[PDB]
Amino acid sequence: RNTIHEFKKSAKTTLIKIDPALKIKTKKVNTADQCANRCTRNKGLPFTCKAFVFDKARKQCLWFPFNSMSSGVKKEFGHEFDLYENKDYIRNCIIGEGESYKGTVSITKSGIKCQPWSSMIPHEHSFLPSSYRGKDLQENYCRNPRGEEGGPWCFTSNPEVRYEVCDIPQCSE
Amino acid sequence: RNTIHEFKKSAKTTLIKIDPALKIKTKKVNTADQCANRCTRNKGLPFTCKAFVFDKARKQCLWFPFNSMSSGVKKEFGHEFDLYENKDYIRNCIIGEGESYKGTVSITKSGIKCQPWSSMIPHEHSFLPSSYRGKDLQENYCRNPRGEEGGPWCFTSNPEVRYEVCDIPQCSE
Repeated sequence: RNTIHEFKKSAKTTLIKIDPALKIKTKKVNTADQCANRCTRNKGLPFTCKAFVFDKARKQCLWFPFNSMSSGVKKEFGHEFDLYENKDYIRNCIIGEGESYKGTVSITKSGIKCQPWSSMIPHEHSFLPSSYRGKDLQENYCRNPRGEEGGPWCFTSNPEVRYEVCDIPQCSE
Repeated sequence: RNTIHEFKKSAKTTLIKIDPALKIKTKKVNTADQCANRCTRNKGLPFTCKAFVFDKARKQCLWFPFNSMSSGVKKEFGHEFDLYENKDYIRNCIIGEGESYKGTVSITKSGIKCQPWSSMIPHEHSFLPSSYRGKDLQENYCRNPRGEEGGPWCFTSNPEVRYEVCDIPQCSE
Protein backbone atom coordinates (compact mmCIF):
# COMPACT_ATOMS: atom_id res chain seq x y z
CA ARG A 1 0.00 0.00 0.00
CA ASN A 2 1.06 3.59 -0.72
CA THR A 3 1.04 5.56 2.52
CA ILE A 4 1.53 8.80 0.59
CA HIS A 5 -2.20 9.54 0.34
CA GLU A 6 -2.56 9.37 4.17
CA PHE A 7 -0.76 12.71 4.50
CA LYS A 8 -1.96 16.27 4.12
CA LYS A 9 -0.19 17.54 1.03
CA SER A 10 0.78 21.21 0.60
CA ALA A 11 2.47 21.88 -2.76
CA LYS A 12 5.41 24.24 -3.30
CA THR A 13 6.16 24.43 0.44
CA THR A 14 8.82 23.50 2.90
CA LEU A 15 9.38 24.22 6.60
CA ILE A 16 12.23 26.01 8.33
CA LYS A 17 13.25 25.67 12.00
CA ILE A 18 13.59 28.98 13.87
CA ASP A 19 14.80 27.18 16.99
CA PRO A 20 17.65 25.11 15.47
CA ALA A 21 17.69 22.70 18.45
CA LEU A 22 14.89 20.74 16.71
CA LYS A 23 16.28 17.58 15.06
CA ILE A 24 16.01 16.60 11.35
CA LYS A 25 16.97 13.65 9.13
CA THR A 26 17.67 13.89 5.38
CA LYS A 27 18.39 11.34 2.62
CA LYS A 28 18.46 11.12 -1.17
CA VAL A 29 15.73 8.84 -2.56
CA ASN A 30 13.80 8.54 -5.83
CA THR A 31 10.07 9.09 -5.25
CA ALA A 32 8.14 10.86 -2.50
CA ASP A 33 6.49 7.47 -1.75
CA GLN A 34 9.79 6.39 -0.22
CA CYS A 35 9.64 9.33 2.21
CA ALA A 36 6.00 8.54 3.02
CA ASN A 37 6.66 4.84 3.58
CA ARG A 38 9.69 5.53 5.78
CA CYS A 39 7.86 8.20 7.81
CA THR A 40 4.66 6.21 8.36
CA ARG A 41 6.59 3.14 9.60
CA ASN A 42 9.00 5.51 11.42
CA LYS A 43 11.80 2.99 10.87
CA GLY A 44 15.15 4.82 10.78
CA LEU A 45 14.31 7.99 12.67
CA PRO A 46 15.43 8.80 16.23
CA PHE A 47 12.15 10.68 16.70
CA THR A 48 8.41 10.70 16.02
CA CYS A 49 7.96 11.49 12.30
CA LYS A 50 5.30 14.18 12.16
CA ALA A 51 5.86 15.55 8.61
CA PHE A 52 8.23 15.34 5.69
CA VAL A 53 9.26 17.36 2.68
CA PHE A 54 10.17 15.93 -0.70
CA ASP A 55 12.75 17.98 -2.61
CA LYS A 56 11.81 17.20 -6.22
CA ALA A 57 14.93 18.88 -7.56
CA ARG A 58 17.49 17.04 -5.46
CA LYS A 59 15.19 14.01 -5.12
CA GLN A 60 15.52 14.14 -1.33
CA CYS A 61 13.39 13.47 1.77
CA LEU A 62 13.54 15.71 4.83
CA TRP A 63 11.81 14.08 7.82
CA PHE A 64 10.66 16.28 10.74
CA PRO A 65 9.58 15.68 14.39
CA PHE A 66 7.31 18.75 13.98
CA ASN A 67 4.94 20.29 11.45
CA SER A 68 3.66 23.57 10.05
CA MET A 69 1.57 24.33 13.22
CA SER A 70 4.50 23.71 15.62
CA SER A 71 5.85 26.80 17.43
CA GLY A 72 9.24 27.99 16.20
CA VAL A 73 8.64 26.59 12.70
CA LYS A 74 7.88 28.62 9.57
CA LYS A 75 6.42 27.62 6.20
CA GLU A 76 8.45 28.84 3.25
CA PHE A 77 7.48 28.80 -0.41
CA GLY A 78 9.68 26.89 -2.89
CA HIS A 79 9.08 25.48 -6.39
CA GLU A 80 10.81 22.17 -5.74
CA PHE A 81 9.26 21.31 -2.35
CA ASP A 82 6.13 19.38 -1.48
CA LEU A 83 5.08 19.29 2.20
CA TYR A 84 3.43 16.19 3.61
CA GLU A 85 1.94 16.31 7.09
CA ASN A 86 1.07 13.20 9.04
CA LYS A 87 -2.67 13.57 9.79
CA ASP A 88 -2.17 12.11 13.29
CA TYR A 89 -0.54 15.40 14.27
CA ILE A 90 -3.09 17.78 12.73
CA ARG A 91 -5.70 18.24 15.44
CA ASN A 92 -8.81 16.57 14.08
CA CYS A 93 -11.19 18.21 16.54
CA ILE A 94 -12.01 21.89 17.12
CA ILE A 95 -11.69 24.45 19.85
CA GLY A 96 -14.58 26.92 19.98
CA GLU A 97 -15.89 28.00 16.58
CA GLY A 98 -12.96 26.40 14.78
CA GLU A 99 -11.17 29.23 13.05
CA SER A 100 -7.85 27.40 13.65
CA TYR A 101 -9.04 24.09 12.11
CA LYS A 102 -6.63 22.61 9.56
CA GLY A 103 -7.85 19.01 9.25
CA THR A 104 -8.87 17.41 5.97
CA VAL A 105 -12.55 16.70 6.43
CA SER A 106 -14.19 17.76 3.18
CA ILE A 107 -17.72 16.42 3.53
CA THR A 108 -20.78 18.34 4.85
CA LYS A 109 -23.15 16.99 7.52
CA SER A 110 -25.68 15.56 5.03
CA GLY A 111 -22.67 13.93 3.35
CA ILE A 112 -22.25 16.24 0.34
CA LYS A 113 -18.69 16.55 -0.93
CA CYS A 114 -17.33 20.12 -0.73
CA GLN A 115 -16.64 22.36 -3.72
CA PRO A 116 -12.99 23.46 -3.89
CA TRP A 117 -12.42 26.92 -2.44
CA SER A 118 -10.82 28.13 -5.62
CA SER A 119 -13.48 26.87 -7.99
CA MET A 120 -16.51 28.95 -8.97
CA ILE A 121 -18.66 25.90 -9.80
CA PRO A 122 -21.39 25.18 -8.92
CA HIS A 123 -21.30 28.21 -6.56
CA GLU A 124 -19.66 31.62 -7.10
CA HIS A 125 -17.97 33.20 -4.04
CA SER A 126 -15.19 35.44 -2.68
CA PHE A 127 -13.66 33.01 -0.15
CA LEU A 128 -10.26 32.62 -1.79
CA PRO A 129 -6.90 31.87 -0.13
CA SER A 130 -5.70 35.40 -1.13
CA SER A 131 -8.49 37.03 0.91
CA TYR A 132 -7.74 34.82 3.91
CA ARG A 133 -3.98 34.24 4.26
CA GLY A 134 -3.33 31.79 7.09
CA LYS A 135 -6.90 30.45 7.05
CA ASP A 136 -5.88 27.48 4.78
CA LEU A 137 -8.76 27.74 2.25
CA GLN A 138 -7.15 24.96 0.22
CA GLU A 139 -8.46 21.93 -1.64
CA ASN A 140 -12.06 21.60 -0.51
CA TYR A 141 -11.55 21.35 3.25
CA CYS A 142 -14.20 22.38 5.76
CA ARG A 143 -13.20 25.75 7.18
CA ASN A 144 -14.48 28.75 9.10
CA PRO A 145 -12.23 31.59 7.87
CA ARG A 146 -14.24 34.41 9.42
CA GLY A 147 -14.53 32.61 12.77
CA GLU A 148 -18.35 32.80 12.54
CA GLU A 149 -20.70 30.79 14.71
CA GLY A 150 -21.91 27.48 13.33
CA GLY A 151 -18.42 26.02 12.96
CA PRO A 152 -16.47 25.04 9.84
CA TRP A 153 -18.38 24.92 6.56
CA CYS A 154 -17.90 24.72 2.81
CA PHE A 155 -19.67 25.42 -0.47
CA THR A 156 -21.22 22.09 -1.42
CA SER A 157 -20.82 20.43 -4.81
CA ASN A 158 -24.61 20.10 -4.96
CA PRO A 159 -25.92 22.85 -7.27
CA GLU A 160 -29.03 23.00 -5.09
CA VAL A 161 -27.09 23.47 -1.84
CA ARG A 162 -24.95 26.61 -1.84
CA TYR A 163 -23.29 26.00 1.53
CA GLU A 164 -23.58 23.62 4.49
CA VAL A 165 -21.87 23.21 7.85
CA CYS A 166 -19.62 20.25 8.47
CA ASP A 167 -19.92 17.90 11.39
CA ILE A 168 -16.54 18.34 13.11
CA PRO A 169 -16.39 17.44 16.82
CA GLN A 170 -15.26 19.69 19.69
CA CYS A 171 -12.26 18.47 21.64
CA SER A 172 -14.23 19.04 24.87
CA GLU A 173 -16.28 15.98 23.75
CA ARG B 1 -6.67 3.48 -4.48
CA ASN B 2 -6.98 1.17 -1.46
CA THR B 3 -8.22 3.05 1.61
CA ILE B 4 -8.93 0.21 4.06
CA HIS B 5 -5.57 0.66 5.82
CA GLU B 6 -6.51 4.29 6.62
CA PHE B 7 -8.99 3.07 9.27
CA LYS B 8 -8.65 1.91 12.81
CA LYS B 9 -9.68 -1.72 12.64
CA SER B 10 -11.33 -3.41 15.62
CA ALA B 11 -11.57 -7.13 14.94
CA LYS B 12 -14.54 -9.33 15.89
CA THR B 13 -16.56 -6.15 16.63
CA THR B 14 -19.71 -4.45 15.38
CA LEU B 15 -21.87 -1.54 16.59
CA ILE B 16 -25.51 -1.73 17.58
CA LYS B 17 -27.59 1.45 17.43
CA ILE B 18 -29.42 2.16 20.69
CA ASP B 19 -30.91 5.44 19.45
CA PRO B 20 -33.89 4.27 17.35
CA ALA B 21 -33.77 7.26 14.97
CA LEU B 22 -30.12 6.75 13.90
CA LYS B 23 -29.37 6.32 10.21
CA ILE B 24 -27.64 3.24 8.77
CA LYS B 25 -26.75 2.28 5.21
CA THR B 26 -25.87 -1.24 4.00
CA LYS B 27 -25.04 -3.10 0.74
CA LYS B 28 -23.73 -6.57 -0.35
CA VAL B 29 -20.10 -6.58 -1.59
CA ASN B 30 -17.33 -9.17 -1.97
CA THR B 31 -14.58 -7.60 0.15
CA ALA B 32 -14.28 -4.95 2.87
CA ASP B 33 -12.12 -2.78 0.59
CA GLN B 34 -15.31 -1.94 -1.26
CA CYS B 35 -16.89 -0.69 2.00
CA ALA B 36 -13.75 1.40 2.71
CA ASN B 37 -13.61 2.97 -0.73
CA ARG B 38 -17.30 3.81 -0.48
CA CYS B 39 -16.81 5.21 3.03
CA THR B 40 -13.73 7.37 2.32
CA ARG B 41 -15.13 8.75 -0.96
CA ASN B 42 -18.44 9.14 0.94
CA LYS B 43 -20.39 8.29 -2.24
CA GLY B 44 -24.10 7.45 -2.15
CA LEU B 45 -24.32 8.05 1.60
CA PRO B 46 -26.93 10.44 3.13
CA PHE B 47 -24.67 11.09 6.14
CA THR B 48 -21.02 11.59 7.07
CA CYS B 49 -19.38 8.11 7.14
CA LYS B 50 -17.50 7.92 10.44
CA ALA B 51 -17.23 4.14 10.54
CA PHE B 52 -18.32 0.95 8.84
CA VAL B 53 -18.52 -2.77 9.65
CA PHE B 54 -17.86 -5.71 7.36
CA ASP B 55 -19.96 -8.81 8.01
CA LYS B 56 -17.95 -11.81 6.80
CA ALA B 57 -20.90 -14.25 6.91
CA ARG B 58 -23.35 -12.06 5.02
CA LYS B 59 -20.43 -10.48 3.06
CA GLN B 60 -21.98 -7.10 3.70
CA CYS B 61 -21.02 -3.49 4.51
CA LEU B 62 -22.82 -1.50 7.18
CA TRP B 63 -22.05 2.25 6.99
CA PHE B 64 -22.54 4.53 10.02
CA PRO B 65 -22.84 8.26 10.73
CA PHE B 66 -21.36 7.42 14.15
CA ASN B 67 -18.54 5.45 15.75
CA SER B 68 -17.82 3.45 18.90
CA MET B 69 -17.37 6.61 21.01
CA SER B 70 -20.63 8.23 19.79
CA SER B 71 -23.45 8.47 22.30
CA GLY B 72 -26.41 6.12 21.70
CA VAL B 73 -24.38 3.20 20.31
CA LYS B 74 -22.89 0.02 21.80
CA LYS B 75 -19.76 -1.96 20.87
CA GLU B 76 -20.68 -5.65 20.59
CA PHE B 77 -18.88 -8.90 19.88
CA GLY B 78 -19.28 -11.32 16.96
CA HIS B 79 -16.73 -13.41 15.07
CA GLU B 80 -18.21 -12.36 11.70
CA PHE B 81 -17.86 -8.63 12.23
CA ASP B 82 -14.95 -6.21 11.74
CA LEU B 83 -15.20 -2.57 12.81
CA TYR B 84 -13.38 0.07 10.74
CA GLU B 85 -13.30 3.57 12.18
CA ASN B 86 -12.56 6.69 10.18
CA LYS B 87 -9.49 8.20 11.85
CA ASP B 88 -10.83 11.76 11.30
CA TYR B 89 -13.40 11.07 14.05
CA ILE B 90 -11.09 9.60 16.72
CA ARG B 91 -9.57 12.42 18.71
CA ASN B 92 -5.86 12.51 18.01
CA CYS B 93 -4.93 14.73 20.88
CA ILE B 94 -5.12 14.14 24.59
CA ILE B 95 -7.17 15.77 27.26
CA GLY B 96 -5.36 15.58 30.59
CA GLU B 97 -3.09 12.59 31.14
CA GLY B 98 -4.73 10.66 28.32
CA GLU B 99 -6.77 7.83 29.82
CA SER B 100 -9.49 8.21 27.20
CA TYR B 101 -7.03 8.34 24.26
CA LYS B 102 -8.14 6.01 21.49
CA GLY B 103 -5.91 7.04 18.60
CA THR B 104 -3.53 4.90 16.61
CA VAL B 105 -0.17 6.44 17.40
CA SER B 106 2.23 3.59 18.25
CA ILE B 107 5.69 5.10 18.28
CA THR B 108 7.57 6.19 21.41
CA LYS B 109 8.91 9.74 21.50
CA SER B 110 12.35 8.51 20.41
CA GLY B 111 11.00 6.64 17.38
CA ILE B 112 10.67 3.11 18.74
CA LYS B 113 7.87 0.92 17.44
CA CYS B 114 5.64 -0.17 20.37
CA GLN B 115 5.39 -3.77 21.44
CA PRO B 116 1.77 -4.96 21.04
CA TRP B 117 0.03 -5.16 24.41
CA SER B 118 -1.08 -8.75 24.11
CA SER B 119 2.49 -9.82 23.20
CA MET B 120 5.01 -10.91 25.89
CA ILE B 121 8.03 -10.20 23.63
CA PRO B 122 10.49 -8.61 24.12
CA HIS B 123 8.91 -7.60 27.45
CA GLU B 124 6.72 -9.67 29.80
CA HIS B 125 3.95 -7.64 31.49
CA SER B 126 0.33 -7.70 32.70
CA PHE B 127 -1.37 -4.90 30.74
CA LEU B 128 -3.72 -7.25 28.95
CA PRO B 129 -6.99 -6.07 27.45
CA SER B 130 -8.76 -8.73 29.50
CA SER B 131 -7.82 -6.99 32.77
CA TYR B 132 -8.14 -3.42 31.42
CA ARG B 133 -11.54 -3.52 29.73
CA GLY B 134 -12.59 -0.15 28.30
CA LYS B 135 -9.01 1.06 27.80
CA ASP B 136 -8.38 -0.11 24.20
CA LEU B 137 -5.10 -1.96 24.92
CA GLN B 138 -5.26 -3.34 21.40
CA GLU B 139 -2.60 -3.74 18.74
CA ASN B 140 0.44 -1.73 19.85
CA TYR B 141 -1.14 1.69 20.35
CA CYS B 142 0.20 4.21 22.93
CA ARG B 143 -2.09 4.04 25.94
CA ASN B 144 -2.39 5.24 29.56
CA PRO B 145 -4.68 2.63 31.12
CA ARG B 146 -4.11 3.75 34.79
CA GLY B 147 -4.15 7.48 33.94
CA GLU B 148 -0.63 8.04 35.30
CA GLU B 149 1.56 11.14 35.16
CA GLY B 150 3.42 11.03 31.87
CA GLY B 151 0.61 10.54 29.36
CA PRO B 152 0.26 7.56 27.02
CA TRP B 153 3.17 5.14 26.71
CA CYS B 154 3.78 1.57 25.51
CA PHE B 155 6.21 -1.30 25.97
CA THR B 156 8.74 -1.02 23.10
CA SER B 157 9.91 -3.56 20.53
CA ASN B 158 13.46 -2.65 21.54
CA PRO B 159 14.75 -5.29 24.04
CA GLU B 160 16.93 -2.56 25.55
CA VAL B 161 14.05 -0.24 26.33
CA ARG B 162 11.16 -1.70 28.37
CA TYR B 163 8.73 1.21 28.02
CA GLU B 164 8.71 4.80 26.76
CA VAL B 165 6.15 7.62 26.85
CA CYS B 166 4.79 8.67 23.46
CA ASP B 167 4.67 12.17 22.02
CA ILE B 168 0.94 12.87 21.70
CA PRO B 169 -0.01 16.54 21.81
CA GLN B 170 -2.53 18.14 24.18
CA CYS B 171 -5.66 19.28 22.39
CA SER B 172 -4.98 22.80 23.64
CA GLU B 173 -1.72 23.55 21.82
